[PDB]
Amino acid sequence: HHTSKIEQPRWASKDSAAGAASTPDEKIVLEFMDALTSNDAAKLIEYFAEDTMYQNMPLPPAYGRDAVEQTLAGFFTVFSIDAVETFHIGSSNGLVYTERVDVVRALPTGKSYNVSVLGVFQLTEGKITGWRDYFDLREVEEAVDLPVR
Amino acid sequence: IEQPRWASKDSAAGAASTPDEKIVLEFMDALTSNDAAKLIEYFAEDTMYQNMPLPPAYGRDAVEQTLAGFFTVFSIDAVETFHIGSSNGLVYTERVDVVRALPTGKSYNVSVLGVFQLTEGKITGWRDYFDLREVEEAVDLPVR
Ligand SMILES: O[C@H]1CCCC[C@@H]1O
Repeated sequence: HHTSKIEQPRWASKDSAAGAASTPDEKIVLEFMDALTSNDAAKLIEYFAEDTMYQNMPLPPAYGRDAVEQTLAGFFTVFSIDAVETFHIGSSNGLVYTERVDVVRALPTGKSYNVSVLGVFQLTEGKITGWRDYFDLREVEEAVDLPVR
Repeated sequence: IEQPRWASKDSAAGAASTPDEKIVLEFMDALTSNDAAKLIEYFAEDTMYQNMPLPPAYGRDAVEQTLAGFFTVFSIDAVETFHIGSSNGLVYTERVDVVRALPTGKSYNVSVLGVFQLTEGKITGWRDYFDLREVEEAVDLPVR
């Protein structure tokens, strides 16, 4: 499958280091973003602590590493993440933030959508203890013609 | 507004530690004014605003218009910021905003993650990410 390059939005920061990972935890998060296109829940779960959580905010949360892996495995049964572009990354107080676009493709329909997402990651000892992504679900569902909620 | 299960127990996570973060938290406090003319004073001439499920506004005049339009329909009754952080001139806030639709009188606690770009203590960009359909269904108002 061919995926077109994600363009830079108008509001992308004039600060050239805004998209640069400047700490070990930020670097882990950008590596994790790169790994998303693997569509491989077993690969991704290795980034997570045992005590952890994951939530796409328009949907119910998953608590615990097993449940997070199961949620991811379920997601990748239906969707492919074809590309991730992280415009901005920052962090304070043990939380890392990423402003991104993820290209999501619904396997049942063949249709894709570039999702605008702002995500937050909590890390302890270099492991993810929480990951929440904020975006509008209805836009995605309408674009890929697949109800998710 | 309840503390989410995933919210940091360390109160420092929600406290401003930089001048830009302090400004953003002052701005969050000011939102309950529901007053676009007051709020626009926080913005640079070169700026933008977008609730991500809706169209963006570019330039200070357009941002003021969009804010004014918003406050004709909604009141912001409270803003609670659980987490705040920043790097490279961008501030991030994980919050719950309590919004009330004036036409229906119904309220909803919206989970929002927002980003603010600042230059010289003024806002050059503000984007809030959340699910709009949830708000619409809770306050009985077809916003989009
Ligand atoms: O940001 C999320 C939005 C929903 C599908 C996966 C994407 O990465």
